[PDB]
Amino acid sequence: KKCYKLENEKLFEEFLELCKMQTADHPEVVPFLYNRQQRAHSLFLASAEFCNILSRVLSRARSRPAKLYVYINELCTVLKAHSAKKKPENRIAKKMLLEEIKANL
Amino acid sequence: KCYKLENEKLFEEFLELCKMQTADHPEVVPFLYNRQQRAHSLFLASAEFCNILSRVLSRARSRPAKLYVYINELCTVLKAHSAKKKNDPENRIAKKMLLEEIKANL
Amino acid sequence: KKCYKLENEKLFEEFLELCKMQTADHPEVVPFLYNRQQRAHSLFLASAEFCNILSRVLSRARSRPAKLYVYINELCTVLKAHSAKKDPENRIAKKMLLEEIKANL
Repeated sequence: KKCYKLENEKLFEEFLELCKMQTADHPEVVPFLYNRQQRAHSLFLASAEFCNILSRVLSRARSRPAKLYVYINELCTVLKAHSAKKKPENRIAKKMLLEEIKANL
Repeated sequence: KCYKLENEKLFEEFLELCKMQTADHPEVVPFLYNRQQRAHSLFLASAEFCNILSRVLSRARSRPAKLYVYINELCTVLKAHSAKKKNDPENRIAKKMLLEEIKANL
Repeated sequence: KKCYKLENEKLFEEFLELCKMQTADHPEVVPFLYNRQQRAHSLFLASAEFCNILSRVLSRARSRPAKLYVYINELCTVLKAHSAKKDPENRIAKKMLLEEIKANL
C-alpha cells in the first residue's frame, strides 16, 4: 500500500539540481541521470523504496558533497536495476522546438 | 480594460509548470521566458493574450502528456508578437573574459 | 553587530535564477557563480555588506540587463576574494561513470 510518486519526483529534482550545479564540466551526466529515471519502470519510481533511496542519497550528497559522483553513480545503478522499453505529436513538437533552440546558438 | 498583472500570474504559472516537467531539457524554460520577454509592449496586457494563456493553461493541465505542443503554441504566439533592439561594449568584454576564465578553471 | 545569512541566500538565489534565464547559451556560467559562493568565506556570506552587494547587483541586473555580465563578473570577484580554498573515492566513481556514459554511446 504505497505511492510516493510525487515526493520522489520532487526528491529527484532535489538531487538533480544538485548535479547541474556540481557537474558543470561534463554535460553528459545530467541527461544520463534523467535518462535512467525515465527508462525505469513506473512501479518503482512511485515506490516507498525509491523514496528512502533518494533520501539516504540526498542526505549523503549534502552530508559529504565532495563524494557526489559516488552518489550519482550509485543512483544510476539503482535506476538501472529497474527498466523497460519505451515510446506521437507531443514527441514531434518537442523535436521541432529543441531544434529551434540549438539553431539559435 | 488592461489585463497585464493578470497575465504575468498566468504565465508564471505556466512557466513554473514547465520548470518542473521539462527540467529535463534546461534550454526550454529560458527559451519560453525570453520569447515572453521579447514580446510586445502592449499585447502582453490584453484580454486576447489572457484567453490564450488561460486555454493553454487549461490543456497543459487537462492533457499534460501533450505539453510540448502547448509550449510550441505559446511560443509561436509570443514569437508572433515581438519588436527589436538587439551589443554593449563593456558587457562584451565582461562576458568573454569571464567565460574564458570558467574554461581556464578546467 | 548583525548576521544577515538567510536573506543572503534569498538574494543570491534570486540573482542566480535571473542568470539561469538570460545566460542559457552558457551553462557553465551559473554553476560557476553557484560555486564561487560555496568556496566563499563562512562568515562573509552572513555579513551585511554581502547583502549590500547582492541588492545593488540585483538592482542593476534588473535595471540594465544589457550589462548582465558586467555584474555576473563583478559578483564573482568579491566572491572569489573571500575564500576557503577547502576525496580519493570520488576519482574512480567520476571516471567509471564518465566512462560508462561514453560507453553508453
